Amino acid sequence: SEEMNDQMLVRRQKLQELYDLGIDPFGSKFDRSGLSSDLKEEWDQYSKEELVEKEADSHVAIAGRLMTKRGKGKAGFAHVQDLAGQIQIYVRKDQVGDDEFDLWKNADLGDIVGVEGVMFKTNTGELSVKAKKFTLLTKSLRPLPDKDIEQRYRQRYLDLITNEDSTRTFINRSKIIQEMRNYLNNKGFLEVETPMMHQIAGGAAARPFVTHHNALDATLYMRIAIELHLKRLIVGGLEKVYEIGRVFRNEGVSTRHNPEFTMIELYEAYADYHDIMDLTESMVRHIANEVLGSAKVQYNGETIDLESAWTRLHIVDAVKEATGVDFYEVKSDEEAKALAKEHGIEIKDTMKYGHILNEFFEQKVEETLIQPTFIYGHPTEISPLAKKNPEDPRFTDRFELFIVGREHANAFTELNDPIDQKGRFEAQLVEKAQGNDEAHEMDEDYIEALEYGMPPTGGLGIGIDRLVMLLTDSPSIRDVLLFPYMRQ
Amino acid sequence: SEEMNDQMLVRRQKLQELYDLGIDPFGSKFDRSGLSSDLKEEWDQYSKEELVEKEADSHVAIAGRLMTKRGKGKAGFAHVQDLAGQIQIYVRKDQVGDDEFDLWKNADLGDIVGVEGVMFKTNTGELSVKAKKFTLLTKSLRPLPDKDIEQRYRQRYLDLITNEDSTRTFINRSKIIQEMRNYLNNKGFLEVETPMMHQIAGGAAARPFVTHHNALDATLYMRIAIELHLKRLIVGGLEKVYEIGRVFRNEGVSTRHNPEFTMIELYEAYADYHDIMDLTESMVRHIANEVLGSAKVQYNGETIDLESAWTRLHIVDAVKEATGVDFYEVKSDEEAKALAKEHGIEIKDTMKYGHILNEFFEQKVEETLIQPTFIYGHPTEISPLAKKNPEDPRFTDRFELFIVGREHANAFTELNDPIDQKGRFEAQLVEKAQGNDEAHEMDEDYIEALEYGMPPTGGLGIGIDRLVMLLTDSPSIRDVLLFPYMRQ
Ligand SMILES: N[C@@H](CCCC[NH3+])C(=O)O
Ligand SMILES: N[C@@H](CCCC[NH3+])C(=O)O
Repeated sequence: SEEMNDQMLVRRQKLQELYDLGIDPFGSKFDRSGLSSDLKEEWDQYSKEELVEKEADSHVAIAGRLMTKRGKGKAGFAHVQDLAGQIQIYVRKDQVGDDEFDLWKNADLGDIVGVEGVMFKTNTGELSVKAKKFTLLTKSLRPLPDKDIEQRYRQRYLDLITNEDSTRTFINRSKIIQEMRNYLNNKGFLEVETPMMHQIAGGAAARPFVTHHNALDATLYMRIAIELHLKRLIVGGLEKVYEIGRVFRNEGVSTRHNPEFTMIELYEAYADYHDIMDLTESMVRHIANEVLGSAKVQYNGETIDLESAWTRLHIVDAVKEATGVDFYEVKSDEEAKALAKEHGIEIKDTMKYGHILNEFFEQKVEETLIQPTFIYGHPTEISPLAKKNPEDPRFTDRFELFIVGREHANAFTELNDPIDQKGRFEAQLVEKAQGNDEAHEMDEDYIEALEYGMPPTGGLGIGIDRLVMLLTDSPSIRDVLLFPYMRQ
Repeated sequence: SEEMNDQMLVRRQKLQELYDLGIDPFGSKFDRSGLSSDLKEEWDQYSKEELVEKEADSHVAIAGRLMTKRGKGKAGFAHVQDLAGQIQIYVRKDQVGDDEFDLWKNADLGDIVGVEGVMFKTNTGELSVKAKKFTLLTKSLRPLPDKDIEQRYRQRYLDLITNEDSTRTFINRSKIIQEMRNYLNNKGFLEVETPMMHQIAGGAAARPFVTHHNALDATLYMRIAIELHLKRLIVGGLEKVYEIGRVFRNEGVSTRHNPEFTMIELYEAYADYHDIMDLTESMVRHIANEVLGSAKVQYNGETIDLESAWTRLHIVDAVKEATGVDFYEVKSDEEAKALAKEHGIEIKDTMKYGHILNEFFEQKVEETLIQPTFIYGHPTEISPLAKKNPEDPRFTDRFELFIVGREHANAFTELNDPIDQKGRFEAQLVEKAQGNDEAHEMDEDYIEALEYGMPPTGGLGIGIDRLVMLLTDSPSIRDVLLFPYMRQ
């Protein structure tokens, strides 16, 4: 724009003027007595007349961004924004002196300023700081935008200045994650760090990001999951371990998806998937109560009840409820393919009984699960790391947590049998050769670890970003990431 | 080996025998009353005779790995290892019954077992569990190795079972990191997450790992630092932010280096590098006192004194002390190159005054800094993101922390001037074109962020793995990583 270029030229002139006046226009350190909220908590109780008597005791020092400005004469007003919010400042020439009032006149919207002064109230009752000393801490060379929908994601720093609701989401994200640590640390779980660069990327059904080590001439994959390294630590005897960190998945383009995202994975020796259900339900309920004050949370104008007991439903029973098809009584792959055609379930011809049952669930059931629901009993074909159910080997002791129509957690009784696990890994190569590009690879070192003996173990994975979305009432993953991935 | 293959065949026979006996040889969930240390804390005070009277009150349930075994008759002993340590078990046929004693006979070293029983002591005074119920929880198909130096790194799970000192290092690593969070959270710092996949990898002098997004046909770089995204949050008004996470550097091969490692980066608005010195010194001293009980720590048989005041030394004065060369009085690049030849300092012909001063420091001084030393005043040529010193523009307001002869932290008064920062970025392209492959790229979005106005800011980066090495008395980075990078 022509107007935008003229504003930036004026700001460059004003920068040079500050150099001519003999100050550092990008500032030195600045001591502060408090934030705007501390000033309001301590002084807003008192009236205009009471504050005049307390001027000897109300000396403060604040700093922040100039958001409003008025007064072309010898007295002027402005709103200064810091982390907590805004506070009005009052700058008189007869208070700050001639040299500092030239800096006040130079100052424009967006500049960082420091103010030392005393508290007072205007005739309208607005708590303000009467400046005794004014400091221009940083000259901004570019003005803020006033009144592009993608700018808040591409330039998050502008969103954090202009939108207070955005800042609250990220503060609550930090509290949610820290409350998860505190909960698990109090129960005896050890936080660990495992490699993000894997020789073989396993632990999930997803396409990896590939990279190259130059000095070694070696191919490395960014991790798609934290699973396989954490189960090695269970073989090593650590018993209770977890890890909160980034995973990377090279999947298709979507507003619902991000190439990198934060996961917690957790493993407890001598537990099963029912113990993990209890832990997941208790932990999420606890985090909601501590951060929000209630486990009944609003999501898109609807009350999601995490306080009351969460529903537990077998995937076969969920599909039967929705479609009338009872997959217990389906006896072959051909019968499943026939039923898939009848009920309009999009499938691939390579799919079997278990794959098709899952498509019934994903296409007809999944989205209806608004209240927190543990869907369990996932078929063996889609569950390569989960132990089989003893009473019915078609299904595994696995669950997925569904809230607001989407997956929030994945968990199972772990497969500690290295013979079966070798067999699962072999069957995933059959799928990979015939057109399933996001299938499990052959990790020989992992099988070797299981052969030394892994105890019976319960494992859990929670998508942290989706949990944060739920508890902050955010419609998209781009609202809970500070710098979400944007095209170009 | 032939013997190793025979052992594994015997274990497969024993696995099949357990299936024939009608148990699950890979186990179900197992409730425990405590760890071996809880049993010792509660019961080891009492004598053999006192424990017999308390058998009604001393029912316990434990589980762990079978590490020793003796007794071929109807009574046998074994040591069971859990997270805390080992406890002896005593299994009699007349206590557990015939069916469970067959499982005891089947059990071999490395198997996971569950024992429910009562406390007692042997004639030698060893606290033990007299088994009332024995459970074989997992059959191990491969025996542990007895009495290859790289096996502890390649197979960490074996090291954690056999070496108790290794387990303590990783528990203390977790405490060190959590104590850092607690310290910073109490001072008002916000923990955040920023992208690990960058469009342009900046924030340090290092070669990046390159990768490709398939669905978008876009090139992405794994982050070499956390710096540039965190300073955007300071522009956004968050004031106090930090991030503990992985960075990735595609550098040469070494035992001292790992391709991925953990960093904390921290940024405080309205602070300078002297405030960051105070913070770094206070924080590290605090973490040492809380985790170890003292800030005087042993490293390779030598007392490193973090309790007393840390030394502060200008890089020019450090070089003058070591070599006699005063770089304040060196007036040109040719004089610096001449002095470099005289004192045997390996340099490149493209290097200037500042580059050469640093080589003097790295080759003659660095390794001698055993006690904690803030080296400051780094020259502008090697400090592209640091603000210049006002009194002497040759040097920046930067420091590096040196302990036990190596770098532990990097910090500076941040360059919030977008005109100068553009100029630094332009001068790094001059170095990149003439043979400096680990130089800074041209981030236009970052410059645009600074133009909206960044306040005066102090920034800090600490290598977490090196800090953990110091405080755990570990000689190599591979000793403080659970799964360090190994060739092949
Ligand atoms: N690796 C799983 C999470 C853990 C599942 C239970 N072991 C995932 O990415 O979905
Ligand atoms: N990006 C720096 C750490 C922060 C330096 C101070 N801003 C590094 O990797 O060394």
